[PDB]
Amino acid sequence: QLRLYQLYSRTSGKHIQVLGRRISARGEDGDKYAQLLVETDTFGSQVRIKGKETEFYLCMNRKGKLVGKPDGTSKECVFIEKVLENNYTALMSAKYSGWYVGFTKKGRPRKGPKTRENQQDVHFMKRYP
Repeated sequence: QLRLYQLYSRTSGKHIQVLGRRISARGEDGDKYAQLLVETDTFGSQVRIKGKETEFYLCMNRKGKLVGKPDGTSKECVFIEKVLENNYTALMSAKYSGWYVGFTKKGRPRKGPKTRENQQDVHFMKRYP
C-alpha cells in the first residue's frame, strides 16, 4: 500500500522535508518538500519514505545520519513504524535496531546512535495536507 502525507515533528513543530540529499524538519504545512509518499509492506511493519518533489528516499546511513538518496533499494532506507502508547508515531531503522528518525527543536536531524524511543525528538504525528 502507498499513501501520501506529512510528518509533524513533536519537538520541531514543523514537518519533515526531503530537500534532496539534505533532510530537515522545518516544513510549513503544505511545503512541497514535506509531501511524503510512504510505502507500507503487506505485513504493516515496515515503510519506505520518499519525498514526492525530489523523489529521494529518506535513509539512515552507518553513521546514523539521516540523508536523502535517489536509490531506495538499501535496507538503510526502510523503517519500522511504531504507534506508541502516547499516540505519536516513531520510525526505527530497520537496518540499525534501536536507532530512530528524530529532530531537534530547530528541525535539525539527529544521529541514530544518540536516539531512543522515549525521546520526544523521535515522535511524530501524521498529517493529510
